Amino acid sequence: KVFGRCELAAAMKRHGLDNYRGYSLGNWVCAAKFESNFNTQATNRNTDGSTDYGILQINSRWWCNDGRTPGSRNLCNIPCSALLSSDITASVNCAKKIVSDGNGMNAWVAWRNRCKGTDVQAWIRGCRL
Ligand code: NA
Repeated sequence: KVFGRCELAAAMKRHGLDNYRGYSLGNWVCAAKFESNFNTQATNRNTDGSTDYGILQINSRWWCNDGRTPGSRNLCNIPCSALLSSDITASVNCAKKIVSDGNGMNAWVAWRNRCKGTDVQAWIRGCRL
């Protein structure tokens, strides 16, 4: 599924992502925009042989099982395929553990380089929430 900006804002809020670990809804929408372009089925292979999955490009090295990432953990206890669902619940649950891991949203390199310190409220601007 390819979410609309305000539609994804609403979905993230309904799953309690807004202000989770102190990150405003804008931060999550901006991260999604530049990780997946709001596409739930986005997959990207890393040079290390891990793969990133879904709206928030969660990596098979630590967080999900894809059966082809040697030496890897599955700390969200889910197949990486569940992160490609049109229902964002599995992605949200697992992003909650990632952003709790110690480095906050710096875990998403695209968030650090493209959203951190920017006017992230523009991402939820005009959205009925
Ligand atoms: Na894994």
